[PDB]
Amino acid sequence: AFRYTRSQSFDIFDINQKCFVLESPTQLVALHLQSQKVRLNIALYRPRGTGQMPVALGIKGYKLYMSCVMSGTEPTLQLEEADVMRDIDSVELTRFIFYRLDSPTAGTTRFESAAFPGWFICTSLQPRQPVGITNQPDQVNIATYKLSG
Repeated sequence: AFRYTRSQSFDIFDINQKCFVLESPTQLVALHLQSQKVRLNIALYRPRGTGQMPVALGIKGYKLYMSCVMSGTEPTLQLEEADVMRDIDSVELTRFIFYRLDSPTAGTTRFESAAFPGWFICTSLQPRQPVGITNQPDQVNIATYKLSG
């Protein structure tokens, strides 16, 4: 279903200027720096014939990737010490795949889970909380980011 084409590093902030920081291998938080700002190593993929650009999201320098998985009976965002996958050819591996959705005019971006369509990478309105996923993006959370390579 997806083949690795390349990786590229990006700076990232959410729409309220919170950036990501890695507090442990299991906790990524969004806060105002004003400590270690995280860059994403975004692996981009090509499909073949819910979004426009399939990517994996690496926490640069830490060899960790974002994945969406069921935990209990609820979708959950998590970080996995997972290898760079050349071929995403199983439902299982699609957990790592997000659609990067860019707004042409505004240059903002959202990330929708491929494994959990309708689910979006989000931050709390409050700082110092973990990043998460939601099926109500930008509704009492922020699911909107600004990226720069």
